[PDB]
Amino acid sequence: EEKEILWNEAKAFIAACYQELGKAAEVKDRLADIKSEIDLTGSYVHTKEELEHGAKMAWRNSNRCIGRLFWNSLNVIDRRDVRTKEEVRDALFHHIETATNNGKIRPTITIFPPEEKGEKQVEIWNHQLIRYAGYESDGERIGDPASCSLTAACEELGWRGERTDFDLLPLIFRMKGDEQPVWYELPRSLVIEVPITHPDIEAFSDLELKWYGVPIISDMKLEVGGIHYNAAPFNGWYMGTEIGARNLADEKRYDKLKKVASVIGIAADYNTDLWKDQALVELNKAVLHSYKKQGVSIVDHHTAASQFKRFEEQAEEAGRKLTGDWTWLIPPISPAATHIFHRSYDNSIVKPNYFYQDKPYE
Amino acid sequence: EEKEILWNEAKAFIAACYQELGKAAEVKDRLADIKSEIDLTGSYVHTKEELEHGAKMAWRNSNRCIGRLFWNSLNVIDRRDVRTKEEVRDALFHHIETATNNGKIRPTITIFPPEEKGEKQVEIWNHQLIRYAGYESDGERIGDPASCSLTAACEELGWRGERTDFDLLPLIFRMKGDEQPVWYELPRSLVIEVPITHPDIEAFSDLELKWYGVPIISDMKLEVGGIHYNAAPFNGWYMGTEIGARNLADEKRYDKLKKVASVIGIAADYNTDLWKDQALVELNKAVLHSYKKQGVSIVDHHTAASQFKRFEEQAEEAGRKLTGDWTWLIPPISPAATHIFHRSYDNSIVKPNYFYQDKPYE
Ligand code: HEM
Ligand code: HEM
Ligand SMILES: Cc1cc(N)nc(CCc2cccc([C@H](N)Cc3cc(C)cc(N)n3)c2)c1
Ligand SMILES: Cc1cc(N)nc(CCc2cccc([C@H](N)Cc3cc(C)cc(N)n3)c2)c1
Ligand SMILES: C[C@H](O)[C@H](O)[C@H]1CNc2nc(N)[nH]c(=O)c2N1
Ligand SMILES: C[C@H](O)[C@H](O)[C@H]1CNc2nc(N)[nH]c(=O)c2N1
Ligand SMILES: [Cl-]
Ligand SMILES: [Cl-]
Repeated sequence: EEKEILWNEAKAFIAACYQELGKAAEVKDRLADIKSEIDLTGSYVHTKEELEHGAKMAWRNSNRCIGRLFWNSLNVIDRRDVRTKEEVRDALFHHIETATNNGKIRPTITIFPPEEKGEKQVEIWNHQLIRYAGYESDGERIGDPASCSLTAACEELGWRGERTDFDLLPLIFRMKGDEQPVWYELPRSLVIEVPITHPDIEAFSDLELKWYGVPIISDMKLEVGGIHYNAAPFNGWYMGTEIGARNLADEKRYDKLKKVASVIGIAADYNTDLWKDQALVELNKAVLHSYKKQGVSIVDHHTAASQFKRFEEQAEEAGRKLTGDWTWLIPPISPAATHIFHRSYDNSIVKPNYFYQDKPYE
Repeated sequence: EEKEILWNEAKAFIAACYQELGKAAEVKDRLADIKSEIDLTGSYVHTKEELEHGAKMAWRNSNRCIGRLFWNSLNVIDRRDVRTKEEVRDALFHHIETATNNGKIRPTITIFPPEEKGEKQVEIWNHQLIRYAGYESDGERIGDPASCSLTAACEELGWRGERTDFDLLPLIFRMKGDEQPVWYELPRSLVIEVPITHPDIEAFSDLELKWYGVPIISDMKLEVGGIHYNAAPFNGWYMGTEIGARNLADEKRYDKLKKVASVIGIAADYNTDLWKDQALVELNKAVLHSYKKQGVSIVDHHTAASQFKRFEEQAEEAGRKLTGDWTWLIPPISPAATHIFHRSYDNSIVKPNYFYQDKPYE
C-alpha cells in the first residue's frame, strides 16, 4: 500500500506544479523518472523547482491562514543537505537572521531532509524557533504557560532559565540515531524584541510587556507530493491581534487585561462597562504602535483582511477553487468589521499543505 | 409518505416530552389517540402542555442561541383559536405589551393555528414585529437597508412612511383566503424606544441614535412533533452587541462607525489606529448604558456567555446532548474573551426547533 500512496500523490502534485510553471510537456518524462525511482529506492527526490513551488502551494492551501496573498513570494531555503547537528543549528540560526532582516521581515521556510520510512532525520522540539519559557510550581506562575511542558523538558536536559517572564527557550532538536536531543542557547543578537508602549498613555510602559519580532513555526510537517518534510520551519510577520488579543490577553497565556485596565485608567469591576473590550483595543493599539516604531514588520487585522480579499479575488481570476477555515480566518477582535465574517469558506484539505504533528515530549 | 412523516415525528416528540414531564406512562395511550386522529383528519392537535413544552424544547435546541439558559421560563401564549385578522392583530398587539412589560422584558411566544396541508392559516410578513423601514432611491439612503424590500411591499399596499431613519413599519400579515395582506400602524404607546447616549461623552447624543426595546422574531416556523406553526412570533431581550456591533455598525445597516469616531474624538484615517475597534467598544458601551438607564432589559456579551456556560453545564447534568453553532454563538466583539471561542460545538439539528422560511414578498 505505502508505495502506491506515494506514487498517487506524486502524479497529482507534479502535474499540478508543472502546469502552473508552464512545463506541462515535461510531466510525462518526469513522472517516468519518478516511477522508476520509487520502484528502486522506495521514494523519490524533488527538484529544487518542485520543492520551492510545493512550499508555496502549501502556504496557499493553508485554510487557517489570512496572510496568503503573498504565497508566491515565499523565500525557500533548500537545506536537504545537512547531516550534522552543528549544521542544523547553524541553518536555524541563519533562518532567524535572514527572515528577520533587521525588522523588514521576509517570509521564509528552511527545508530539512524528509522522513524516510516515516523515520525522521531531524526532529525539532520547538513549537516556534523563538519562544518564551513558562514555569508553574507552588502556585507560582512565571512566563508563558503555553510553554510549560517544553520548558520542563529542556530543564531535564540540563538547561536552566532565569525565570523572568520572558526567558528565551533554547533551540532543542534530536537527530536520527541520538536517543536524546541537543539544545543551544539562542544568541541575543539574533533575536529582535519589541517593548510594548502606547501611543499616548505613558503609564503603559509600567507593565513592562514585550514580544519577539518574528513568529517562526517549527512543529508542522510540510507534505509535498507524498514526501513528508517533518522539519520545515517557516515564518511570516505577526498580525497585531495574535500578540494583543491572544498571547498577552488570554487567561491561559499572559493574562494582562486587568493590568491593562488599570494603566489605561478604567475600572475592571462591571461586565456592562466592557472593560475587557476596551483594554483589548488599547493593548492592540499598543502592539501595533510599538512594532511600527521599532521598524519591525507587522500587519493590523483590517489591512490583513483587505489583503485576504485580494487573495480570494486572485484565486477566482486564476480559476483556482478557494479553501479556508472561517473559524481561524476571522480575527479575535472586531471580526464583524471584516468581509471575512460575512461570507463562508470551503474547509477542504488540498495538498501540498502544512499539517500539525505529535510532539515527542508529552 | 406525508402521513408517515407526521406519525414518526409525533412518536419521537411525545415520548421525549412526556419523559421530561414525568408522564412516561401516559405515552402509550396518547400515541394511540394521536394515531387514530391522524388516521382520521390527516393531522393531530397538541394538548396545551405538549404545546408549551414543545415551544420550550424548541428554544433549547436553537443552536445559534446564546441565551438558552432560560429556556424553561418561556411564557407561551396559546392563540390557536384566532380566525379573524382583527384577532391576529390584537394578539400581536398584546404580545408586544405583555412581553415588553414596561421594560422588564418577558421571553414570550404567541402561537397561531398551524399549517394544515402545508397551507398557512396565518402568514406574517414582518421579519420582526417591531422594525424600522428603509428607503433607497436616487442614491438617497434612509433608514434600515435590511428592511428595504418589505418597506416597498408595504408601500405597494398603500402605507406611507415619514422617511425618517426610524419609521416603525406597520404590522403586515395575510389570512388564508385573502389574496392580499392587511397592514396596521403600530400604536406608539405599545413600543418602547431607547435614545442612545454615552455614560460620559456628552456629544454622543448629537448622533441622535435610538433602537427599539424588544426584538420579536416573526419569520420563523416552530416545528413541534410534525406540526408546523409557521406563525409563532417569539422574543427575548437584546444582547448589547446585536444593536451596537451589528445593527448600527454594519456597512449594510446603519453604518455609524465613522460618525461615532467623530463624536468620541478620534481619527478615522488609519487602520493601525484601530479606530473602528475603538468606536465599536464606545458605541456598545453606549447601548448598554442607555438601556440600563431607561429600565429596559438587556444583557452584555460577557454575562450572556457566562449564562450560556451554565446552560452547557446544566445539559450535562441532565444527560442531554448539547448542540450549537459556534459561528453564531461567538459575539462579534471580543469573542476570544468568552469561553465559547475556545471550545467547539456539535451543530446537529434536534427537534422541536425553529426554522427559517421563505418570505412571500421577493
Ligand atoms: C507574511 C505574513 C503572514 C501573516 C500576517 C499570517 C497570518 C496568520 C495568522 C493570523 C494565523 C493564525 C495564527 C493563530 O491564530 O495562531 C496564521 C496561521 C497560519 N499561517 Fe499564516 N501568516 C503569514 C505568513 C505565513 C507563512 C509564510 C506560512 C507558511 C508558509 C503560513 C502558514 C500558516 C499556517 C499553516 C497557519 C496555521 C497554523 C496552525 O494550524 O496552527 N503563514 N497565519
Ligand atoms: C432572553 C434573552 C435572549 C437572548 C439574550 C438571546 C440571544 C440571542 C442572540 C444574540 C442571537 C443571535 C442573533 C443574531 O445574531 O442575529 C440569538 C439567536 C436566536 N435566538 Fe435567542 N436570545 C434570547 C431569547 C430567545 C428566545 C425566547 C428564543 C425563542 C424561543 C430564541 C431563539 C433564538 C433563535 C431561533 C435564534 C436564531 C435566529 C436565526 O437563525 O436567525 N432566543 N439569540
Ligand atoms: C506563519 C505564521 C505567521 C503568523 N503571523 N502567525 C503564525 C501563528 C501560527 C500559530 C502560532 C501559535 C499557535 C498555533 C497553533 N495554535 C498551534 C497548534 C496546536 C495544535 C494542537 C494544532 C494546530 N493546528 N496548531 C499557531 C504563523
Ligand atoms: C429571540 C431573539 C433574542 C435576541 N436577543 N435576538 C434575536 C435576533 C434574531 C435575529 C435578528 C435579526 C436577524 C436574524 C437573522 N439574520 C435573520 C435570518 C435570515 C436568514 C436568511 C436565515 C436565518 N436563519 N435568519 C436573526 C432573537
Ligand atoms: C455566513 C457567515 O457565517 C455569517 O456572517 C454569520 C456569521 N455568524 C453570525 N453570528 C450572528 N450572531 N449573527 C449573524 O448574522 C452571523 N452571520
Ligand atoms: C476550538 C475553537 O475552534 C478554537 O478556539 C479556535 C477558534 N479559532 C481560532 N482562530 C485563531 N486564529 N487561533 C486559534 O487558536 C483559534 N482557536
Ligand atoms: Cl504566536
Ligand atoms: Cl435585531
